[PDB]
Amino acid sequence: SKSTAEIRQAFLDFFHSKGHQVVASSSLVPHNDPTLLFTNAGMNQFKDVFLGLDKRNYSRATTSQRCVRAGGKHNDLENVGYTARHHTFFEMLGNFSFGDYFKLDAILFAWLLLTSEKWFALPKERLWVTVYESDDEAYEIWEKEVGIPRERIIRIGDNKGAPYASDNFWQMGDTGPCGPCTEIFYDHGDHIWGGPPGSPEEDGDRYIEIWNIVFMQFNRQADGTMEPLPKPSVDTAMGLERIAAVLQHVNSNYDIDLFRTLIQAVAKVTGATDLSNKSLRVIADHIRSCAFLIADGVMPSNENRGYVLRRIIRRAVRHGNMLGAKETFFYKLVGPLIDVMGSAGEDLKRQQAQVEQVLKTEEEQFARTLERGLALLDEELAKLSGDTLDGETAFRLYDTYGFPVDLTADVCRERNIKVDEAGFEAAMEEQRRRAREASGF
Ligand SMILES: C[C@H](N)C(=O)NS(=O)(=O)OC[C@H]1O[C@@H](n2cnc3c(N)ncnc32)[C@H](O)[C@@H]1O
Repeated sequence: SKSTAEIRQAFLDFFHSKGHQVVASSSLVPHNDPTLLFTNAGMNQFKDVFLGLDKRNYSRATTSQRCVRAGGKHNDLENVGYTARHHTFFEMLGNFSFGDYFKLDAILFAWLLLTSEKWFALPKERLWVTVYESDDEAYEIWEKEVGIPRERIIRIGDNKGAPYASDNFWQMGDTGPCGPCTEIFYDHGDHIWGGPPGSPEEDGDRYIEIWNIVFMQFNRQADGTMEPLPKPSVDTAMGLERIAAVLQHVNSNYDIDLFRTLIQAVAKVTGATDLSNKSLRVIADHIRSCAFLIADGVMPSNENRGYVLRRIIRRAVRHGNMLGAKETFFYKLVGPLIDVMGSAGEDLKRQQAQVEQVLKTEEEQFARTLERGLALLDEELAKLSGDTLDGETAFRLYDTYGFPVDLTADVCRERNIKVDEAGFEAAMEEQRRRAREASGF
């Protein structure tokens, strides 16, 4: 089968042959978008093009964009290790139309690449599509132009409990370009639990969302109002790891060539032997987000972007502790990561030494309190009455041991214990009041 690198290149070659300008991945950190924590989509760097504020010499483009979804509008951190399809760091294979082609040709391009004998040649019968309920045009295209049997065309409304809150209406964030979308799903088979989109078991890993095609129509405002974009446009993204799983005839993203090699490296540095352990997958994912974030300029801190990075690093180190790592290990994964990322890791390779030192320093710093904090958490859980850890304890782990509350919740989750978030926040607010009282005016 094709490697992840070959699949990335094949996608770009396809759209290039269809007249799309190949544009390099942007950084994970925007310089000119205050509404954006980390790059969470291929379209981010073209946001102003969609808004009609920026013009390019090309009207159609294709990228393989590195994305991190660990905060803001799109945050999958808590899904990592619990599904076979969610990462913090991942690549979007995208094509874009800036007032060029629209609905029909976007769908045809995607179907052709996916199903043509000349290209990816996926079995058509295992492909399902969803459309926004009101998008009669998209429904007709799949049914009559493409020829998907009606039983595999699913209409999805505002299933998230609010106007425009839908799996088939994509939004960059609370503000920004948005519009109705159509998604392509692949059925991995009855050996995997799950039902098709729209069904009660849709959240299973059986029917995987591979490719989302957005018909950009509006610019959302802070108040929630939709203002029409100057030109209806197209924003698409196929998950590289997810299509790689399909093409390499495996079911989990973590079973693709990239992750198989990376997980082996994690086992090597932690001393783990059970290659099926959940923590190995978590660490493999976390090194990708952490290493690339540092390469793109993020430094660990206790505020904003730096704190999200610190939280992910420390959670990764914690998982290494559960696997029984005897020494500093996380920074040792930068090399192996560069080795599996191909051309998509060039920015990381350029700064390998710097990234390694940052991760080494951060792990050593956290090691000063990690085992001691875990010992306290064990002590408190052993005598805990009920299914919820008190907020005072979560706060003490935060204040004394530097345990972010989500790191503490992560450990407790593994033992079917919840954390009193309201209690933690109350404790944090009490401390802020003490600081204000002591500092004065
Ligand atoms: C196209 C639109 N701008 C967009 O971002 N759509 S999307 O949110 O659905 O993401 C595009 C694709 O990336 C993949 N993807 C999204 N989140 C992911 C995650 N947390 N981990 C791995 N892949 C993800 C899925 O294949 C998804 O269809």
